[PDB]
Amino acid sequence: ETTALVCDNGSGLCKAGFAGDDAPRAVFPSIVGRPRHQGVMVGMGQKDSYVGDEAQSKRGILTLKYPIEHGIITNWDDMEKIWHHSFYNELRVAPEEHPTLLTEAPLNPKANREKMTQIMFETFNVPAMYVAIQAVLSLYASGRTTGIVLDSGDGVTHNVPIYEGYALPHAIMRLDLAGRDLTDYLMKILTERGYSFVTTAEREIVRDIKEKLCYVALDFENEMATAASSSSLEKSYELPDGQVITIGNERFRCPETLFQPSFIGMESAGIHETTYNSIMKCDIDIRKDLYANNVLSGGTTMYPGIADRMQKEITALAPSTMKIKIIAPPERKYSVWIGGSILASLSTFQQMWISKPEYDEAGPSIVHRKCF
Amino acid sequence: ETTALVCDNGSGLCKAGFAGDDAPRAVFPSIVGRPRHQGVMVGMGQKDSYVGDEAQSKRGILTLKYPIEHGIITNWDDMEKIWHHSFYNELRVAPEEHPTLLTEAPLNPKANREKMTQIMFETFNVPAMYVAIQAVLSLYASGRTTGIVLDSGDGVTHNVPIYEGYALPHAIMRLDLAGRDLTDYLMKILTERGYSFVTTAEREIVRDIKEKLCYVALDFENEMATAASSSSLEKSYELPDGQVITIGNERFRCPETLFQPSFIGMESAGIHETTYNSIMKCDIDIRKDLYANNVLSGGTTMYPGIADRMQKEITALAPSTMKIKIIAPPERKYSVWIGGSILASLSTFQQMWISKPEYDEAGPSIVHRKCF
Amino acid sequence: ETTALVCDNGSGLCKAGFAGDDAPRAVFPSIVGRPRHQGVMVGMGQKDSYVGDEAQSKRGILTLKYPIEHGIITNWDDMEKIWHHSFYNELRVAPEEHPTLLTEAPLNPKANREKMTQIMFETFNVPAMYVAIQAVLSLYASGRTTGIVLDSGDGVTHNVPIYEGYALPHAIMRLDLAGRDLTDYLMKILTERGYSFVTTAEREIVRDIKEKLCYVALDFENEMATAASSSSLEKSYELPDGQVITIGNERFRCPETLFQPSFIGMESAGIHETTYNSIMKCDIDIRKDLYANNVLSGGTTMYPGIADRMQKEITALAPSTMKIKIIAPPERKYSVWIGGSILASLSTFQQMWISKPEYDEAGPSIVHRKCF
Amino acid sequence: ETTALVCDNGSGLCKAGFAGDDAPRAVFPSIVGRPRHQGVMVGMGQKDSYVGDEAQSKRGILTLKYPIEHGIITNWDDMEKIWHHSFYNELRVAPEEHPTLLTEAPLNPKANREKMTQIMFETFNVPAMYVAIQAVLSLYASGRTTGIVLDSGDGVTHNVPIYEGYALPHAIMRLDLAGRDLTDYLMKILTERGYSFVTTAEREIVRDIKEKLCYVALDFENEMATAASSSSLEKSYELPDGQVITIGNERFRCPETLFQPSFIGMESAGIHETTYNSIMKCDIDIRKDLYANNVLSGGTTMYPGIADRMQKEITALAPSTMKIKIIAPPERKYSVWIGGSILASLSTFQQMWISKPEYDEAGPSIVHRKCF
Amino acid sequence: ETTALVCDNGSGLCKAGFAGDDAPRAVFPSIVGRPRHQGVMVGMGQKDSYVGDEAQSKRGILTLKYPIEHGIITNWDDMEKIWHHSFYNELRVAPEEHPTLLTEAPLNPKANREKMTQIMFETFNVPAMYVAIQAVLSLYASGRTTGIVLDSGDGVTHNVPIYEGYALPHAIMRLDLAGRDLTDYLMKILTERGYSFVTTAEREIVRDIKEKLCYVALDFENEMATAASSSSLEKSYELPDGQVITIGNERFRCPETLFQPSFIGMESAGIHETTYNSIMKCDIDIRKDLYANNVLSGGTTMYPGIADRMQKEITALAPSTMKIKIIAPPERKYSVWIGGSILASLSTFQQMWISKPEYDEAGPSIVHRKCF
Ligand SMILES: Nc1ncnc2c1ncn2[C@@H]1O[C@H](COP(=O)(O)OP(=O)(O)O)[C@@H](O)[C@H]1O
Ligand SMILES: Nc1ncnc2c1ncn2[C@@H]1O[C@H](COP(=O)(O)OP(=O)(O)O)[C@@H](O)[C@H]1O
Ligand SMILES: Nc1ncnc2c1ncn2[C@@H]1O[C@H](COP(=O)(O)OP(=O)(O)O)[C@@H](O)[C@H]1O
Ligand SMILES: Nc1ncnc2c1ncn2[C@@H]1O[C@H](COP(=O)(O)OP(=O)(O)O)[C@@H](O)[C@H]1O
Ligand SMILES: Nc1ncnc2c1ncn2[C@@H]1O[C@H](COP(=O)(O)OP(=O)(O)O)[C@@H](O)[C@H]1O
Ligand SMILES: [Mg+2]
Ligand SMILES: [Mg+2]
Ligand SMILES: [Mg+2]
Ligand SMILES: [Mg+2]
Ligand SMILES: [Mg+2]
Repeated sequence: ETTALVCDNGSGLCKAGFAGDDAPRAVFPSIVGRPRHQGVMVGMGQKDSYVGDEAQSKRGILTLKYPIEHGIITNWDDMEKIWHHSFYNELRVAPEEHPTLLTEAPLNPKANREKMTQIMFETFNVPAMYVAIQAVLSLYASGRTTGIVLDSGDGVTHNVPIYEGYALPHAIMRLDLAGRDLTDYLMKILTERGYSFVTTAEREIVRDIKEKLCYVALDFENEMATAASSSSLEKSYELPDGQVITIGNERFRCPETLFQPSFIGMESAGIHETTYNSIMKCDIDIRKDLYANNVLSGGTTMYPGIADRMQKEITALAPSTMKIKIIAPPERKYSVWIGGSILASLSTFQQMWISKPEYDEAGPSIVHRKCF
Repeated sequence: ETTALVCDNGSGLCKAGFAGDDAPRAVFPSIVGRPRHQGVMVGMGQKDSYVGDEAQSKRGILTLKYPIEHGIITNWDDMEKIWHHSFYNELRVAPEEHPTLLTEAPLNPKANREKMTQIMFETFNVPAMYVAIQAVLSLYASGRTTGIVLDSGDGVTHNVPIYEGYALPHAIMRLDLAGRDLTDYLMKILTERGYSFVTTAEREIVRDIKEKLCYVALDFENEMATAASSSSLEKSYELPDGQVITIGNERFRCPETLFQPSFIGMESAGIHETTYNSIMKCDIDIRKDLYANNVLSGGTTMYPGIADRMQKEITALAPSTMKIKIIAPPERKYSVWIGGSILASLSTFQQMWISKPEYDEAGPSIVHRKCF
Repeated sequence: ETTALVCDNGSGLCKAGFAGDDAPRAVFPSIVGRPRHQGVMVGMGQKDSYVGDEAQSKRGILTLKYPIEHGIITNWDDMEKIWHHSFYNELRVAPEEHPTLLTEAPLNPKANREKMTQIMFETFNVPAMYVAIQAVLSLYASGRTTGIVLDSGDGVTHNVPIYEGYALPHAIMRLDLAGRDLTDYLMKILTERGYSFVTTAEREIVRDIKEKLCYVALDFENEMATAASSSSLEKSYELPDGQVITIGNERFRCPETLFQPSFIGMESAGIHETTYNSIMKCDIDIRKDLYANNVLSGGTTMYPGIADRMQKEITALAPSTMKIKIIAPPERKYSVWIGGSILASLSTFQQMWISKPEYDEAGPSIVHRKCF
Repeated sequence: ETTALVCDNGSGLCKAGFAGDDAPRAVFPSIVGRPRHQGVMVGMGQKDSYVGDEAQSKRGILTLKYPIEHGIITNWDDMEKIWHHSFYNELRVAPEEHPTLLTEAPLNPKANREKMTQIMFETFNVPAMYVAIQAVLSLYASGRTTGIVLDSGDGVTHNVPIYEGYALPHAIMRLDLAGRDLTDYLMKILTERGYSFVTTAEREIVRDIKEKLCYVALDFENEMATAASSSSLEKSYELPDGQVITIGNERFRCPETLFQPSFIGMESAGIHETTYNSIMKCDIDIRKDLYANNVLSGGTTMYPGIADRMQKEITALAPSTMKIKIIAPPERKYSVWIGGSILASLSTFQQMWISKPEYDEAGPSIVHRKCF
Repeated sequence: ETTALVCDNGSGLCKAGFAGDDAPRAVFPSIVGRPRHQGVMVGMGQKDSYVGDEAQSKRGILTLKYPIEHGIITNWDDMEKIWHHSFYNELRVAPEEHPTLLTEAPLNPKANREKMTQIMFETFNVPAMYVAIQAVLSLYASGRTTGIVLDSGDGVTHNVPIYEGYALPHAIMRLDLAGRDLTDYLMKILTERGYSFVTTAEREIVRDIKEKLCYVALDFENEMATAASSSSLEKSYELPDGQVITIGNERFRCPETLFQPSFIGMESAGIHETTYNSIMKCDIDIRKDLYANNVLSGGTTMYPGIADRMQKEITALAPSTMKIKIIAPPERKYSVWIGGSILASLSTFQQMWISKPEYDEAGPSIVHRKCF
C-alpha cells in the first residue's frame, strides 16, 4: 500500500524520488566534501563532512570525493552518507516504511550488489528492495519493448540489446569511458590555452564548462579545419572568481573521445563501433529491429550533436539497405529513474521484490537469484 | 450434416481447412518455438511456446523444434500444440462438432497412427476420423484413377503406384530424402562461399533461399561447366539483417541430391530410379499406364526444372517405344489437401469413417483395420 | 588321379571344397563390396573390391553387390572375382590341376551355363568340368534314389521329383521366392515398429535377424492371435552398434511368405501347393513313393517350424490314405555340396566329365549335350 | 631429395618445422603487434609490426591482431608476415628449396585455400605444396587407421570420423567454439570478482590464466556446490605487474562452455553431443569402432578433466553395451604437426604433391582437385 | 657541418652549451635585475638591466625578476635579454651560424612554444631549431630506453613514462611544486626563529640556505621527534653581512612539501603518489619495467635523502613482489642538457630539425607538428 522509492545512484549524480512520479524530486551530485584547511573561528557550526549541494556550495575549502568510480562503489561510509542524505534530508521520509528500487550497471562486481543489499537491509532497513539494470529501465521509459540501449553516464557507457522483452547478455558490452573521463580530458586539453585546473573544486568548474559549452561535431576533420581557419567556434565562459576564458576546438575535441578513445590512450573502439559490435553479436533476425531503435540515455548523451553523429557513423557501418534511427528523447538524462518509477508502479512487479524474511533466510546471496 | 475437416500434417507445413473447399485456409509451418534467452521486462506478455507463424516472426530469440521428423511424430506435446493451434486459433472451430481427415506417409510405424487416433479421440475428441495415404489423395486431386505418385515434402519422398483404384503395396517405395535434407545440404555447401548458418532460425533463412533461388538443372555436368566458365547463373539474396549473398552452382547443386543422394552420403538411388524401380516392381500390363501418368506432388517437387529432368531420366531408363509423361500441376504443393477435401466430400466415403463408438469398443487398434 | 573340386555357387552363399569330404571347407557369402566413400589416408592398403568375409567385416563403408540374382548370374566380372576368391584365396589350389563340379538351378537360361563353361575353360581353365542339378545332388546326399526335392536357397525355390533315378522334367517347378525375398519382406515389415533399414549393409543385419530369430508357425491365425494377446513370442536382438530391437509377429510373418506369396504381391501359390502340384503332375503309380520322401534342402528350409507345417499342409492336400513324410536332415544347408562330393567321387562318373578337347572341338555348346 | 616443411597455421599458434621430426621446432603465437602510442626517442630501432614472440614480449605498447579468426584468414598481409617470420626468421630456411605442407579446418571457404595456394606459389614460391585436413593428421599421429577425431584449437572445434582410412564427409561437424571464445568468456566472468581485462594485451594474460588454472569439472552442479560451500577450489595467480588475483568457480565455469555453449548465448550443443551426433550420422556397422577410438587433439582439449568428462557424457549418451574409450595422448597439443610430419615423410605421398607446373597450367583451382 | 647548440631554459637556471660536450659551458641563473634606487654619482657605466651572474653579484641594489614562472615564460623582453646573454655574452657565438635545441616542460601552453619559435627565428634567427621534452632528454642521458622520469626543477615537477622509446601522453603528470615553492616555504618558516627575509635579494640567500643545508628525512615523524628531543640536527649558516643563523627541523620541513603539498595548502598528492599514479595509469605489462627504472633529474632531486625516501614510499605503495629501483646519477642536475647534447649529435636527428624555409612557409604553427 505504501509508495516505493526509486533511487538511481549513478557515478556522478544521485536521482531519488517516489514511484509513479514523472520527474525525480532529489537530483544532487554524489560527492562527499571534507575540510582540507584549519578551523579558526569557534561558535560557527562546522561539520566534518558535507554531502550533496552543500559540498558544491562550499567546495572552495573542501576536498570532494566521489564514492562511486566507474560504476563501482569504492568508499562505503561515503556511500552511506549519500544514501542518508538522499533518504532523510532530501526525500524527508523514513526508509523503513518504503521499499526501495536501485539501479546498477551491467558487468559489475557481485560484492558491490551484495554490500548494497546488506546496507539497504541492515542500516537503512527497508521492507523490500530490488536491483535493476539501468538500460532495461531506459527501455521502459522509452515506451517500447525492443531496441539496443546505449547508456552513458559519469562512469560507465554500456550497450544492452533487448528484443521483445528478452535481453541478450552475451551482446552486452561495457566501456569505462564516460563524463568524468571527458572532464579529465578537458582538464588536460585546457592547459594548451594557459588555463590551469588541478583541484577537485576546479573539476566541477571544468565539468560545468563541458556541460554548457561542449558539442559533438558531425565531421571531426572539417570542424578542426573550420576552427583553425576562423575563430567562429570560439566561446567564452566566466569563471566564478572573475576571469573570462575562451575555448575553440576544445568544445568538440572533448566529446570526440566518446568516438575516438585513443585520445585518452585506450585500445577500445568508439561508442558507434561498440553499438555496431553489440548489434552484430546478436541473432540475425532481430538486428533490423535493433537498427531502428537505438535508444540513447544518460547525461553524457546530452551533447547537441551526438544523435546525428551516431546516425551517420552507424549508417556508415551498417548496410545501406537498413533504416537507422537514433531515439534521443529530451528527458533521457533522467530516463533510468523514469523507467524505475514505471517498473515499481507495475502490478506485475510487486511479487518480485526481495523482502526482509527472504534476506534473513538467504543472507547476502538472494540478490543474485531474484535480480539480474 | 456438419462439414468435415481436412488436416494435412506434413513434416514442415500444416495445411488445414474444410472439406469441399478448393484451397486450404490455414497453411502454417509446423514448428514450436521456445525462448532460449532470459526475460527482463515484466508486464509484457511472454508465452512459454510460440506455434506457427508467431514462431517465425519471433525466431531470433526462439529455438524452433519440428514435432515431425521424416514423417514420424517425435514430440507429442508439441504436436498437440500444433493441432490446438490448427483447430482453435487458425480454423477457429470446435473439433468436437467436425470429423477430421488426416494424412500419413506410407511405411510409417503403427504406433504413430495409433497415438494419432488416441489424441484425436481423447484430447480433441471428434465424432469421427480417418487416416489416408497422401499419394492416394494426390491421385484424387489429379482427377485420374491410375498413375504412380511421387510425393516429396519435408521429410518423406514416397512413390506409390495405383492402377484403376487398386494400389500395389509391394511396389510402394519410401526414401527419407526431402526438403529438410536439401535445406541441411544447402547450409553445408553455403560455407564454401563464407556464409555460416548454424542456428535453427538461420535454417529458415536457408530454406527461404532454397525456395526462392534453387532450381533443377536439365544436365548437371553442362550446368557445372556453365557455372565454372561464366558468372551468369549467380543470383543475389538479401539477408533479413542487410547483407547480400551471391550463389552460383549451389542453386542447382542443392536439389541434385534428389537425383544423387550420395551428395549427402546415402546409398539409395535418385527419385527417377526410385520411380522406375517402383514401376518395374508392378505387373507388366499396367506399366505403360504408369509411364504416361507420373504425378508429382508436394513442395519439394516445386523446383522449376524438375519435370523436364524427370522426363529425361525416365525416358533414358524406360524403353524408347513407350510414352513418358510427367503430370506436374501448378497446385501440386497443396494437392494432398485438395484430394482430402475431394475424398471427404464424397457420398461414398461417409460410411468409412471411424466413429467414436467403434473406437470405444475396439481401443487404439481400429485404425489398422478401417484404414490403410 | 587328382582330386575334383565341388563348388556350389548359390545366390547368397558360395560353398566350395574337395570331392570326398563330408563338409565344405570354404563357405563364404557371395558378395562384392566396393567403397562408396572417399579415401583420405595414404599408405593404408585399400583395394578396389572386397570379396567374401572381408566384405562382411568392412560392410559399413562398402556397397555390397550380389553377382547372382534369382539363380542367374548378372555381373560376370564380380562372378570372376567370386570364383578367384574361392579358388586361390580360400581353397588355395591351382584350378588347372583339378576338375571342378558346379551346380545350377533348373529352368535357368542357357546363356548362363554357356558362359559358366566359357569362364571355367578360358579363365580358370580346368582339365574337366561338369554342371549338375542341385536337387539331384540333394537326393544323392539324402542316400535315397527316389523322392521329390524342395530346394530353397537365396534366389530359387525349386521342386524336382525323381523316381528310381529318373527325373521328370515336366513336373519340375521353379518359384522365384527364397531367402533374399524373405529378407526384403522383413526389411519392409520392420518399419512397423520404427526400425529403419535401407542400406545394403543393413540388409545383412536383417538377414542375420531372420536367421537367428525367425520361425515357421504351425497355424498362422492362432499364432497371430497369440502374438496379439500376450507378448510371449517377442524376442530381442542386439544391433551391431548397441541398440536392442524387439520383434513380435514378424518372427513368423516373414517365412509365411513361403506359404503365402501374396504377402509380397505374387500370384504364385505356396511351397506346399507347389510340391503337391508337382506330385500330381507325375505318373500316378509313383505318387505314393513321392508322398513319403519329401526331401528338404537349402538354408531357407532351416527354420525350426517348417517340417511340421509342410507335413500338415501336404497331409491336408493329399488323400488321408497316403503316408506323408518330410525328410529334413540337420545337414541340409550344405546337402547340395555333399551330394556333389558324393557324385564326383563315384567311379561311374569319371567318363561323364566334359574335358578340354571336347570343349575345343564343340565350343560353348557341349554343356547342353553332356549335362542336364 | 630435399626435406619437406610442415606448417600448422592454427588460429592462435603457428607450429612449423621439418618433416620426419618428432616435435615442431618453431611454436609461436600467430599475432601481429602494431604500436598504438607515439614514438619520442630516435635512434632506437622501432619496427612498424612485431610478429610472434616479439609481439608477446612487447605487448604493453602494441595492439595485437590475429590474422586467422575461426579458422579463416581475414588479414592477408598479416598472414604473409606470419609466414615470413615462420620461414625466414624461425626456421631460417629458403622456402623455394623446400615443399611445404599446410593444414586447414574442414567446412572452410574455398577462397581461403585458393589464396593460400596463391601466396604459397607466388610470394613464398615453393617447388610443391599440399593442404591437408587437421583431423586426418591427428589420426595419423595417433597411429591408428580408424576413429573419430575431435580437434579443438583456437577458432574451430571439429569432429571428423574416419573408418579404415575412409572419411565420412556428411558426418563432419564444425563448431565455432574454441579457446579464444573460452578466453573471451573468462574475461567476461572475471569482472564478477572486480578484475577488469579489456585490452588485447590483457587478453593474453587471461589466456595464460586459462592455460594455467582452468580445468573441466566431472560434475558441474556438484563442483558448483563445492565451490559455493568452501573455498578449497580457489587458486591465486600473480599478474605481470604485481597484483595477486584469486578465482573460485571460474576455473571450471570457463571450459564448461565447451559442453554448454548457451553460456555464451549459442544455440549449438556441446562437444559430447556433437561427437555423439557425428557418430550416429555414420553407418551403423562402424559406430562401435567409433565408440572405442575417440581421439582428442588440440590445445583446447588440454584441460586436466576433459577426458573423464567426455567419457562420462558419451557413456551416458551411448547404449550401455558399448565400450567408450577417449584417446588423449600427452602430445595431442602438437599432434596435427606430428601427423603432418608422418604424412610428408611417407613414400606413397610424394606423387600427391601439387607441383609448380600443375599450378601454372591449372591456376588457383588445382587445390580443390588434388586435396580435400 | 656546424655545431648545434643546446640551451635548457629552466625556470631558475639557464644551461647553454655546444652539442657533443659532456657539461654545459654556461650555467647561469635566469634573472633580470633592475635598479630600485637613485644613482647620485655620475660617469661610470650603470646599465638599466643586469642579466645573469652580474645580477647576483649586485643584487643588494637590484630588484630581480624571473622571466619564467612555473615553466611558462611571462616576460618576453626579459627572456630575450636572457637569450642574448646566453648567446653573445656567455657562449660568445653568433646564433645565425648554429642550430639551437631548446627544452620545454610537458602540458605547457602552445603560445609559449609558438613565441619561442618566433623569437628564435626572427630575433636570434637560427638556421634550424627544435623543441624537445625535458624527460626524454633525461632518459637519453640515463643511457636506458625505458623508465618513468621525475623531472623536478624550479617551476615544474613532471612525471613522464616512456617504454621502449614510446611515451604515454595520458600518463604524463605535471605538478606546479618545485624549488621556488620550496624556497618560498623556507622563507615562510624561517620567521618562526626570528629571521626575517622579505626582499628578492634575500630570496637568493634563502635559496642558498636550502641548497646547502636542507635534506629529505627518511621518516618525517621520527625526525621531528629527534629534532624536538635534542639539538643534534641544528646547523649554522653565515649571512653575507655577518650574522650566523641556526636552523633545526626546517632542514627537513622544507623538502617535505615535495611529499606533503598540504604544507603550502595544495590539494595535490606528493611526488611518490604522483609517480605511482603515473605508473598505474600505464598499461599493465610495462609497469614492472617502470618499477625498476625510476629516473630522477633536476636540481630539486639534489637533496641527499630523496632517493631512499622515494624508494621507501614507492615500495610501500607498490606490491611487495616488485623490485623498486630509483636511478639517481650524480650528474642529474644537468641531465636534460646532457641528453640534449646526445640527441643533437645523433645522425638520425639531423632531418627532424625545423629549418627556416619550413618556418617561412608555415608560420608559427610548424612546431606543433614536427615536435611534441
Ligand atoms: N548538458 C550536458 N551536456 C553534456 N554532458 C552532461 C550534460 N548534463 C550532464 N552531463 C554529464 O552527465 C554525467 C552524469 O549523467 P547521468 O547519467 O544523468 O548521472 P550518473 O552518471 O550519475 O547516473 C555528468 O558527468 C555530466 O558531466
Ligand atoms: N517453391 C519451392 N521451391 C522449392 N522448395 C519448396 C518450394 N515450396 C516449398 N518447398 C519445400 O517443400 C517443403 C514442404 O512441402 P509440403 O509437402 O508442401 O509440406 P509438408 O512436407 O510439410 O507436407 C518445405 O521444406 C519447403 O522447403
Ligand atoms: N538358420 C537359418 N534360418 C533361416 N534361414 C537361413 C538360415 N541359415 C541360412 N538361411 C538362409 O539361407 C539362404 C542361403 O541358403 P543356401 O542354399 O545354403 O545358400 P545359397 O542360396 O547361396 O545356395 C540365405 O539367404 C539365408 O538367409
Ligand atoms: N594447457 C592448456 N590448457 C588449456 N588450454 C590450452 C592449454 N594450452 C593451450 N591451450 C589453448 O589452446 C589454443 C591453441 O591450441 P592449438 O590447437 O595448439 O593451436 P591452434 O588453435 O593455433 O592450432 C590456445 O587458444 C590456448 O588457449
Ligand atoms: N644541492 C641542491 N640542493 C637542493 N636544491 C637544489 C640544489 N641545487 C639546485 N637546487 C634547486 O634546483 C632548482 C633548479 O634546478 P634545475 O632543474 O637544474 O634548473 P631549472 O629548474 O632552471 O631547469 C633551483 O631552484 C634550486 O633551488
Ligand atoms: Mg546513470
Ligand atoms: Mg506432405
Ligand atoms: Mg543353393
Ligand atoms: Mg589446430
Ligand atoms: Mg629543468
